[PDB]
Amino acid sequence: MSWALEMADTFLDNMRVGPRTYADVRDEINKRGR
Repeated sequence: MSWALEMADTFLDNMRVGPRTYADVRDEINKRGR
């Protein structure tokens, strides 16, 4: 149970103003590779 902590962690991890779309964030893993 806890206070939804396990979720709060993954939240601050991806707390980038929430998601917006997949075509965009996805194309980022193309020109921004390694």
